[PDB]
This record gives sequence, C-alpha cells and structure tokens, in this order.
Amino acid sequence: AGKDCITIHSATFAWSQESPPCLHRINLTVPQGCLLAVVGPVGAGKSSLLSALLGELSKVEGFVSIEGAVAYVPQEAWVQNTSVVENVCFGQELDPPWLERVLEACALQPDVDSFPEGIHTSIGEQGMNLSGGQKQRLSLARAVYRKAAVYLLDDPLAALDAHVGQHVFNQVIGPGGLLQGTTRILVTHALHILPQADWIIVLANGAIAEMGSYQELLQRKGALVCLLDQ
Repeated sequence: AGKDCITIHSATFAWSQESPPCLHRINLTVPQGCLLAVVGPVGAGKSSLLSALLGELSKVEGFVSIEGAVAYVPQEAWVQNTSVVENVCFGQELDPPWLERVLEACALQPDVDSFPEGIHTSIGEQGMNLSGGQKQRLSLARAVYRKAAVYLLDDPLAALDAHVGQHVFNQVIGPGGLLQGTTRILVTHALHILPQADWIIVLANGAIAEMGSYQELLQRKGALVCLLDQ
C-alpha cells in the first residue's frame, strides 16, 4: 500500500461546537497519489467532508493531518473581476507553457481563441459574460495551476455536457491526467467515473458505510450497488 497522505482519526465535526454533529467519528486514511471517490445519497455529508478537511467546521473530537499543499474546487464556481490569466494564476508566478497546458486539459483552449483579448480578456462584472461551464472549468484550472499535492473536488464537472466533461476528467482528474501524482478526493454524484477511481467511500447520514475498490463494492451487493440502482 502507498504512504499515508490524509489521516482522519476518530474525527467528529459540527457546524458549531454546540451543534449536533454533522459528521460522526470518521476513521480513515487516504494513500498518497490515489483517486478516491466519495459517493452517497443527497444529504449524506459528502460536501461537508471536504469542508471538514479544509478546517472550516468545528472539530468536536479527533484529529486530522494532511501531507502537502491543498487545493479546492467548489461545486459553485465564481471568477474574480479580472482577466482569464489572472483568474487562473491567482497570485502564482506566471509560466506560459504551463498555463497553456492547463487551459488545454480543462477544455478551455477553444474558448480562449474565441475571446477578443485571448487569455487577457476581462471577466467578472466589468468583464465578458461566461457560461456556468466555463466558470467551473476556469475554477478547476486555477486549482490545477497551483500544483498542489492534495485536491478536494466537490463534483466540479457535474453540469458540464457529456463530451466536455469527459475531456476535462480524462485530461485532468483521472488516470494519467495532469493530477495523476496527487491525492484526489472527488465527490461525484454521477457514477460512471467510479471504475476509474482507486478507492470508493460510500457515506450514509454523515458516516462511512462502505469502502472498497469499484469491483469490490460491486460484487458486494450493498450501499454502492443500492445507490447505483437509484
């Protein structure tokens, strides 16, 4: 097995110290360099699990340790009142060939050619209007550009069309992609990428119900199969 990257140890979380817990006693380590899929019904706590790893919830009990710099792609993206390149670099030092590769992998190179200023086109309030899919892919591109070691991905490709979502997942997130050496935690509502993940975590009511690979949880006729039938 690979080295321990994320360790979540007897960890219980809530929105406040006095609130009833929203995540119940997580006990989990993620190996370094893997793609972990987090699935479960609506309200099972998939999004709050990433927020808990961001340190945004109040930890009632337990301990969390994460090895390496962490990048986050929210479910609802938003872009700054600036140009395309300033949105991707976002303070990071500019490296043109790496920017081109990131834009390419995130299915943004056609969109950039169509813009008048190219990568220097203003977006946001004063800038040009973007679609929901373009903002979401610009959001993922910003996280990829940072070259973090851990990626928390709150179903960033959900609304995208079929072939563009395939382009982005295949080039960025999945096996062989730009993030292949990183530890990726991918919450996903759609379930066709599950055979490409290394491990699957199924959550129920803010707790872990099942963990295994795709074939493991499939031959097991349990929570993942029940959700696939749903």
